[PDB]
Amino acid sequence: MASRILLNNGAKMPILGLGTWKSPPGQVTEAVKVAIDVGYRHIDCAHVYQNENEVGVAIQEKLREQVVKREELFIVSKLWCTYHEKGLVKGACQKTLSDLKLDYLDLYLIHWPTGFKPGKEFFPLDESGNVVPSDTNILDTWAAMEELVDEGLVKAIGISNFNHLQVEMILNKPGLKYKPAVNQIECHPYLTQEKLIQYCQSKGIVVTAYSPLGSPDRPWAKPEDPSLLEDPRIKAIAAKHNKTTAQVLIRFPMQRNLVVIPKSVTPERIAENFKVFDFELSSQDMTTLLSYNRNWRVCALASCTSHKDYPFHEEF
Ligand SMILES: NC(=O)c1ccc[n+]([C@@H]2O[C@H](COP(=O)([O-])OP(=O)(O)OC[C@H]3O[C@@H](n4cnc5c(N)ncnc54)[C@H](OP(=O)(O)O)[C@@H]3O)[C@@H](O)[C@H]2O)c1
Ligand SMILES: O=C(O)COc1cc(F)ccc1C(=O)NCc1cccc(C(=O)O)c1
Repeated sequence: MASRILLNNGAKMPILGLGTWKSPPGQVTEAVKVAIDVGYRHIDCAHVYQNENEVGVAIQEKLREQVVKREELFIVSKLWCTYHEKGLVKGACQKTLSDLKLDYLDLYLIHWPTGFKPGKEFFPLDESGNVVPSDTNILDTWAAMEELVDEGLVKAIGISNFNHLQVEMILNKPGLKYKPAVNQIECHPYLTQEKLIQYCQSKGIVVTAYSPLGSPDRPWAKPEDPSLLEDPRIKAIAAKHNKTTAQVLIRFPMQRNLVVIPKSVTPERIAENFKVFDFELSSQDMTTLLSYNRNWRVCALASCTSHKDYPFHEEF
C-alpha cells in the first residue's frame, strides 16, 4: 500500500513512524539514525519525553550526511499540559524546535486536552496528590496553535487523547481557522477504538495509533497484565503470514487507514518493524484482530481523573 496518507492541510504524512517515549537519551540518537538509514521518514517526539535534544542530534547528522532531505522528513512533537496558556504556546514550540534543531515542525499536537498549572513541574500536585489544573480552555489553546501555522513554525496542527466530544468542540469553535489534521490516540487489538476512529475519519481527521504493541515497557506495567506480543491468537496469525507478532500488530492499524508509531531502541527491531509493506492481512484476519477488544488502556492517570477535561469518562 501507499507509504503516505494525505492530510487536510494538503501535506502527506508517512503512515509508519518511530516512537520515542522511554527511549533513553544515551540510546535514542543511534535509534533515530538507524531508523532513518532503514527507511523511516516520520519521528514522533514530545517535550515531556525529555530526549528531544538527542533526537535532534540524529536528525541533524542525517541531514548533514545527505541521507535524507528535510522535505522528506515528517517530524511531530507535542505541546505539554503545563503550556496551554496562550502566552506560553509559542515559547514551548520554540524550545522543541531548538532542541530538535529544526526551523519548522511538520505536525504539532496538543498532547492532552487537560491543561495544568504552569511551572517547572510537568505534573504539579496539590498536597493531596491531585494535579493542579489550568483554567485555559481547549478552544483558546487551539487559537494559539493556529497562530503557529501563521508564523511558519509548524506546517500542521492537531490533537492527542481527545474524545469525540472534545474533537467536536474544536470543529464547532467559533471562528475556527484550521481544522485539526490528526488525532493521536491509543489503539491496538485490546483497545480497538472503532467509534472514535469512525468519527474522526468521517470529519477528515487522520488518526495515529500509539502504543500499537501494548507498550510492554510502560513504567506502570504489572506481570498479570494482558500482553499483545505474547497472545497465542496473534502469534498464530503472524505464523500463517510468515511474519513476527510485532509486524502483524503494526500492519493492523495501517489497513484501517491509520498512521502507526511503534517505539524501539533495538536496531534489529527498528529494521524488523519497518518490513510491513510486503504482506496483507485478510478481511477475516482484520475482523478477528478487532474481536480481541477488551477496552484496555496503557495510558491514563488516576491523578487527572477529576480534571474537567479528563478525556476517558466519555464512552468515546
Ligand atoms: N500521544 C500520547 O499521549 C502518547 C502516549 C503513548 C505513546 N505515544 C507515542 O507512541 C509511541 C509508541 O508507544 P509506546 O512507546 O507506548 O509502546 P509500543 O510502541 O507499543 O511498545 C514499545 C515496546 O515494544 C518493544 N518492541 C518494539 N518492537 C518490538 C519487536 N519487534 N519485538 C518485540 N518487542 C518490540 C520495545 O522494546 P525496545 O525499545 O527495547 O526494542 C518497547 O519495550 C511512543 O514511543 C510515543 O512516541 C504517544
Ligand atoms: O503521555 C505520553 O505521551 C506518554 O506518557 C507519559 C510520558 C511521559 F514522558 C511522562 C508522563 C506520561 C504520562 O503519564 N502520560 C499519561 C497522561 C498524561 C497527561 C494527562 C493524562 C490524563 O489522563 O489526563 C495522562
